[PDB]
Amino acid sequence: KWTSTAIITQPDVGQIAGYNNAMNVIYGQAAPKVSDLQETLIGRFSSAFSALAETLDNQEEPEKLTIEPSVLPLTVSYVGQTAEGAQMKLAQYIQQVDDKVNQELEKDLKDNIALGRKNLQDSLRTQEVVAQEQKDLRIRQIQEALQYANQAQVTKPQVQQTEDVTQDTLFLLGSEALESMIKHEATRPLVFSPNYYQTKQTLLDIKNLKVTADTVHVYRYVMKPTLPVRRD
Amino acid sequence: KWTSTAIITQPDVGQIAGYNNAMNVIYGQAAPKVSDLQETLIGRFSSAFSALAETLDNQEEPEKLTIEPSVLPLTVSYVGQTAEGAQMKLAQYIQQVDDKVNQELEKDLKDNIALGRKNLQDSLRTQEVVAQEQKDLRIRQIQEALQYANQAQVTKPQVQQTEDVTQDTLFLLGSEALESMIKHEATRPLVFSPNYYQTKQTLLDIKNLKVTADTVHVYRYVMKPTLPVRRDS
Amino acid sequence: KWTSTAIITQPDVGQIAGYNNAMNVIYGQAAPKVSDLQETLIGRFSSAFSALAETLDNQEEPEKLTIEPSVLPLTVSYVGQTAEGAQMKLAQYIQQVDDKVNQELEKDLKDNIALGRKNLQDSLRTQEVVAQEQKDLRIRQIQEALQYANQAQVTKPQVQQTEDVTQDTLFLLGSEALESMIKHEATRPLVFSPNYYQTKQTLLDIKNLKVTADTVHVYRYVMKPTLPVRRD
Amino acid sequence: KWTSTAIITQPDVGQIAGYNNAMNVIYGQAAPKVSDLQETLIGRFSSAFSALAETLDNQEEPEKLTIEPSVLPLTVSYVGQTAEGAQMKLAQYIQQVDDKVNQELEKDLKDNIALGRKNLQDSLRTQEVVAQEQKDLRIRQIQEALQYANQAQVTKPQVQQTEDVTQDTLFLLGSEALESMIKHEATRPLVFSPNYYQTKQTLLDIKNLKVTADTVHVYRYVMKPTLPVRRDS
Amino acid sequence: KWTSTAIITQPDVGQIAGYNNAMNVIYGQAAPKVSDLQETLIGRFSSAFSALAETLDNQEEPEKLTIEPSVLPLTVSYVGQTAEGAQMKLAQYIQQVDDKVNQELEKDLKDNIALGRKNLQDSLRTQEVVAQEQKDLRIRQIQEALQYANQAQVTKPQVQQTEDVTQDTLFLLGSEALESMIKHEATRPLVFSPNYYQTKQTLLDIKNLKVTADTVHVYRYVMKPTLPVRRD
Amino acid sequence: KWTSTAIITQPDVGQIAGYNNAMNVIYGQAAPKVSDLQETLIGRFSSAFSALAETLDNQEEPEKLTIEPSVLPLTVSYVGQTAEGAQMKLAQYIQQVDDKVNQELEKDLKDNIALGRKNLQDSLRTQEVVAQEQKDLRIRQIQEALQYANQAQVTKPQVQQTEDVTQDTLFLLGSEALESMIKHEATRPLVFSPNYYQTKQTLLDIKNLKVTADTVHVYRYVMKPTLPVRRDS
Amino acid sequence: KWTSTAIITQPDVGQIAGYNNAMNVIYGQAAPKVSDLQETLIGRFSSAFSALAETLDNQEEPEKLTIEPSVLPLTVSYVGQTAEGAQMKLAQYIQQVDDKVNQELEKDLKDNIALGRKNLQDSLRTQEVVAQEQKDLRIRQIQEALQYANQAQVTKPQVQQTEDVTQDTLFLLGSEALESMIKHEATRPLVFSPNYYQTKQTLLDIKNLKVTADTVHVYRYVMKPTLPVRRD
Amino acid sequence: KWTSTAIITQPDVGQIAGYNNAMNVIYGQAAPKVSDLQETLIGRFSSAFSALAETLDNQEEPEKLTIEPSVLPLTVSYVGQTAEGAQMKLAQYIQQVDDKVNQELEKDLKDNIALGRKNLQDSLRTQEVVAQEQKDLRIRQIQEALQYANQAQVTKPQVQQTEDVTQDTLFLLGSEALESMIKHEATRPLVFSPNYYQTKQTLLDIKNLKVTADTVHVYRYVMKPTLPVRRDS
Repeated sequence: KWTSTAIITQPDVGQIAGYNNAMNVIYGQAAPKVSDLQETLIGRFSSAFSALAETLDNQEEPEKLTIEPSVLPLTVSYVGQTAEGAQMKLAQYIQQVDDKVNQELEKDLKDNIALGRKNLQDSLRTQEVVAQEQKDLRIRQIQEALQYANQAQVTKPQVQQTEDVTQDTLFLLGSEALESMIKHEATRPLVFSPNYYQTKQTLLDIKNLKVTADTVHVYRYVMKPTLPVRRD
Repeated sequence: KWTSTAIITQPDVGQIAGYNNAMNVIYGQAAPKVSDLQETLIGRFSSAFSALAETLDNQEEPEKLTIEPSVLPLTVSYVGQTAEGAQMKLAQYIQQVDDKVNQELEKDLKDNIALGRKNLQDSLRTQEVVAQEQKDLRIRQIQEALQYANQAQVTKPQVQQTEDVTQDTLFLLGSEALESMIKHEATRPLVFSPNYYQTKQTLLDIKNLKVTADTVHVYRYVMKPTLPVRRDS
Repeated sequence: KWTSTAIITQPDVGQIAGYNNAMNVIYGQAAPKVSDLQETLIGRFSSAFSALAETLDNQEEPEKLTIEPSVLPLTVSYVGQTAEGAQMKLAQYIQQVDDKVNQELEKDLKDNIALGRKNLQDSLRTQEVVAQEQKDLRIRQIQEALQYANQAQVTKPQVQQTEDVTQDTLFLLGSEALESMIKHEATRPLVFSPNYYQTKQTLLDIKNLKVTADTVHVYRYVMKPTLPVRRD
Repeated sequence: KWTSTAIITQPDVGQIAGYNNAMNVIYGQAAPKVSDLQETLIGRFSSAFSALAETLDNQEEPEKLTIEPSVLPLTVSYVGQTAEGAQMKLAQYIQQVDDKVNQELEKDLKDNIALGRKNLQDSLRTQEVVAQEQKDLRIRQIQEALQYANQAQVTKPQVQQTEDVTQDTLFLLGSEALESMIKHEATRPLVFSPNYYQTKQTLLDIKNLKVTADTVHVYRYVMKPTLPVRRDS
Repeated sequence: KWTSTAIITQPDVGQIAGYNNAMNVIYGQAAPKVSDLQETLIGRFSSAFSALAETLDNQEEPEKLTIEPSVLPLTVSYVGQTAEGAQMKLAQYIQQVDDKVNQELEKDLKDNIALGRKNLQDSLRTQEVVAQEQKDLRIRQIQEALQYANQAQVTKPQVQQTEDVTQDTLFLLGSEALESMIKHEATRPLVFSPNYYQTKQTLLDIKNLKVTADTVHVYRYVMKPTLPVRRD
Repeated sequence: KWTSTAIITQPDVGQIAGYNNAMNVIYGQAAPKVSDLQETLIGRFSSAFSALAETLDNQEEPEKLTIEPSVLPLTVSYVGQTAEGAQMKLAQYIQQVDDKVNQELEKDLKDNIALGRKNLQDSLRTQEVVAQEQKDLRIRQIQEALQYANQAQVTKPQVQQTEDVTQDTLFLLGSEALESMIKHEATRPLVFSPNYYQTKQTLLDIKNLKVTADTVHVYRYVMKPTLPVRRDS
Repeated sequence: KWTSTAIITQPDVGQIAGYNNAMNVIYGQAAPKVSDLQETLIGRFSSAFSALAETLDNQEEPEKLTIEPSVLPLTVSYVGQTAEGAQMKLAQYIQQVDDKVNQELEKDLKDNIALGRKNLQDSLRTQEVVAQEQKDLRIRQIQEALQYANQAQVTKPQVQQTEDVTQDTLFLLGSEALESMIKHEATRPLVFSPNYYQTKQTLLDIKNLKVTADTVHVYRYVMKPTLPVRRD
Repeated sequence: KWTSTAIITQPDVGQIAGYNNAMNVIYGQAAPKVSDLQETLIGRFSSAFSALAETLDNQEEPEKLTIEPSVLPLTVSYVGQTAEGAQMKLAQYIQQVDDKVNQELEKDLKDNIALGRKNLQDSLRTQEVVAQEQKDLRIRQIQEALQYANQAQVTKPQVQQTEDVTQDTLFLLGSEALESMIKHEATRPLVFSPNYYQTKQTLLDIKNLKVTADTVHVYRYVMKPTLPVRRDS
């Protein structure tokens, strides 16, 4: 005959900043908005908590632990034999559910990150295969221009303006430069796209993410466990 | 006699990162949002499980197996003959369902991959057919410009400004170069668009997809099956 | 007194990939999202199934076939005289409804494709009429520039830079080249737009679509027909 | 005495591909989505059918004809004097309604086509009126540049860079060319925008529309009319 | 004791094409979609019809005219003394309500058009005031360049490339051409924007709109008035 | 004794074309959609009318005046002492309300116009303040380029390509021209953006707005007040 | 036994123009649409009014003041001892609530403005720090080009075309001009972006906002206080 | 004995201008809309207050403190022993809650600021790592062009057109310049994108954020606590 009671709610954004941020480095636009994130944390603690209460009943001698909307804050309650009491125990549990929910979120996050990392590396790899194809096409275009250059007898550059050169205009660079570009084909750097660099960027941000105990939080107190005055 | 319980919910986003990715490599923006994916996953377990509860009843000696919303998470249960027995058999049935649905999802994914790959490879040859028509036409404009270059007796290049030429300014390359471009038409490479490379990209990522027993998950435990301390009723 | 029972649901995306894809080659952006596609298949089998059950009642001696939400999977049931039994028969029917629904979807699809094909060819044709008009305008512009060229006595090109030429600048190409462009008017290729090539692209994809038995599926088992132990 | 039944639903997307296309050639993005089109189609049959049930009652000797949601598909029915008779007459009434509504839709489509074509052809002449004003103004800028070219005594072209000229750089073409451009103003072609060609395109496709008995469909059978084995009540 | 009955619904799109089109020439993007247009026509006839029925009751001897959803087609009904009868009369009324609703829609439309026309003309006028300001700024810029030209002693054009000239680059045209542009300031055409030409376009389309009896329609028959067999 | 009735609804889109336009000249995309405008209009009559029904009751000898949804259109009514009397007085009250609300809307519109005009004129001077800062800076870059042109002894223009210059290429105009541009800085015109002209445009159209008794309307008759043939009860 | 009654509603847009406008100068796109603004004013007066009525009850002798939807106009009512009476008093109160609601809105607005002003000034300041970094990068690029210029022995400009110069092309300006640009580094104006000028623009509009009694309004009469004829 | 009342609602937009701004400096478009912010603010007071009502009851001698929707505004109340006493204590409790929640919001904001700042600074070094790779590659293209320039014996610049060069036209700068660009590669500055400057911008504004007792507010009074004239019941 001694109930201790506390009131909990969604974690604050500052307390979740780093998680939200990590969810952004990994998912970019896809990452959840922060409010949905919060609603998902508390809601996950709630679930683990009821389950604990069910685990609590299934004992040689059952203990009584409650969870239900404060009306949307939530209200939890433990029934004790002494005043403080139902406290300590309640406190001891909030902390427990907190811990099992964290450990699990952190492990999931880290799994997330490693898979991202691995998918990013692969994106980089396949993107290079494409860029490599583009260079190869370029060398072919140059090989063709060399034929137009020789036949038009253009050996030295005829073009007095920078800009892009295209298949029909490469010959203006003249046979001497075009031969050099073919001879040195192997050492022509690949040209990588903006999307390629984004991939790298993200891969750098991902590798940087550090998961610690301060990373995620699941709930915040609006009232810590109470020491009840009037038993039952 | 004895009832075991467990509580169960959608798989975590880390648990299905691979599945999620695969759907994206294949579907692009059309891929499902990941929360929809989780929900679809558990619902597909939750249905197979109700379908198991059924078979266990269409039994010489029925067995009682139940699935229902905890409070959405699910509270699941089994009636055993002993404590351990209820615990064990629920665990076995949950893993039996888990297993069945996994093998369905993996098989259905690899099928999806195989078909994507085919549609992609076809997309490429159809695109090359167009790239080829564009090259063909380009050859045609050149042959014409050759005519204007002859009639104006422009033999050598009369421009000093790189910047792709057009049907009307091609003759400025002069008739020697243009003659050459027509002689070696057969060896002139097709120009492909960014879309053509998007396709090649997607095919390479489709091919690189590797489906394993980790790719897909269908549930997570809130509470593993309990060994109840007390018999029933 | 012997009921056999099975549980069915929407076909999986992999089993429908080729259909969805064909719906995309034909409709492009307009094609249904895949989920709506699935919800439409099962729902079409359901309808044919009830109808079968109605057909089943209308007999000298009626047979009993049921269809109703499993709660959204669906549940079907046949009443037999023997155990296996109501099975076989049930099985024999699922397969039947499956077949009538396929045959019909495939025929519709193929009709779809042929009409597309025919509308695409027509799009190509009319687009050429426009492109042809554009070329004709071009030749007129050239005919005019020839007058400005003759009168300004510009016979050889005055322009030392590639780029586009416009009506007011064509004369810079000089009367000799402009006369050539008029003389060879008939053999001036038409310039086709990006939209024109898209039309071709699609027409190529359409012609490629192959409809086979693996193309569409209407449902998937979550429980195949049961052999009932306890008659009624 | 005897009741025939049939179940009926919206036409398939392949069955109305032509109708759908027509609406697009005419309406563009404004065209209806195709699923909305199917639903509109059956609903227009389903209404004409209830309107038939009515007339059949306002009869010296009423006839009972019914339409109602199957379970949306529709379950339809007729009360005959014999088995075959109920089957036959339901079939006839369904085809009578089918027919009526078809002839309405085709007539309404051709009317739509005819009007589009008119609005398009008008759109073209109004656009040409503007194209003409733009040419007129262009002629005006040229006449002015002629003045600057005279006063600066630029007779021949002083530029080597193609790239459309402007009010302020036109004089660089020199006074001979500009004099010529003003002398042959009457024969200078209008420049038309892409929008002007979009219009021409749409008109050609409007004209190419060919309405036949295949273009439109209003229903599909789930179940053809039944010859009931058993009399009523 | 003789009721005649008919069933009406929204007018078809082909029958409303010209109205919808006019609503587009006047309102452009703002014009209602066609379906909302239809729902608005029928609904307007409905209203005038009930009102007529109310007008019908208010007589030395009242007549009975009904309007109510057929279940969304609508159903109307007249009560006669003879068979055909309640027809004719019913028919005579449908036609009446039709007429009062048309006459009113057509008058509104024409009012619409004239105001548009007048607002368009005004748009053209004020847009010219702006364009006129732009030209005036241009002449000032030229007046300034003339000073830089004189002082740098640039009398003949120094620029060998078409393109735009800006305030800092006009002097390259040389003092002789710049003086000419100032001397002929008054006859320098205004440069009008794309938006200006759109205004004209619309004003041309508006002036073209012709309102006739075929322009709008309010309803279509799904069943014309019936001649009742079994009085009451 | 006697009751007159009339049915009434939102004004037509042609009736308020002017009001609609005004809201657009003032508000742009923010203007209300026109169907919302109609609904707002009648609702503002419909409220003023219920407020009249009230005063007519707070009367030494009350009068009964009612407003209610017809079946949304409105069915309105008045209880007279004679037939004509009910008809007349309802008509008068409807026109009295019409009048009141009109004078409110017109006054509120002109107030809106007056304020727009002020905000616009202010927007212009604030923008000119920025245009001026941009010119000032431009003058600054020129003075600097003058330095590079002196130190490199570029006196005359060394470019042949029109195409606005930049801080780094300005010296290419040469020191004579740049010296001149700094000497006549005071007389160099500001360059204004398209936004600055959008503003000027909007102000000219705001000014050109002319509010009259035609601009706004608040209702349309489905049915004018009736002279009832029969007395009450 | 004498009730006086009035009917109020949302203020008109013209009466709120200046407020709405100020909310736009401060919030730009974020500012509320005008309708939501109106719904918020009236609704704020309503609240202050009920509260007044509650304040009215809490007296040695209570007065009775009502507020409730007219059905969405609102209806207020005061109970008097004489006819005019409950008027005056009612009138005296409407005016009071009006005043307390204004004074508060105006003070909030002005607070708003001053904070904006201060955040804008800060935006300008930090944006300059960035622009300053950009200039510094520019000077470095020039310092490098000077090395390429000296070594290629390019002392006088080699480029005969305006346009942008980049790191690889600055040397074409020649060592003499590049040395000048370094020597005069300190007096090189910063280049400010369009966003920078927007900030200034807004800061100019903000400073201009003038809050007066005509700025905000909270309600409009649809019926001013009545002088009741038939006491209770 | 005695009951005090007060009515309370969300803070004004001017009262939280600073908080609002802070969320924007940190969150961009992701920041919450300001009306959502107000509502979140009062709700967080309104909850802490119900949590106070609780503690005041878990008391040796309970105290009655209530919160409920006024009619959304809130009507709040306290039961005192005297008039003044109820007024005073309600005021104290409202300020006690106000205080608690303020210190939570400020602490949570500064935490947010601190973390932003860290993520930003990291974003910068990761970006520099890429900028560096782009420079590295640029150096690579130059070394190659040096080869083409040697083999074609282009020693001095052969172009007169500013306009960034590319892998294929770099040799036109000639081998002396290119040799120089490779010799001083170590001292060549990285080019940073606009995104890199957006980041720097955001960091400077994050740093400039100054949290004080004015930044955040959680409620506004419609009606301050009343000294009731009359005792209870």
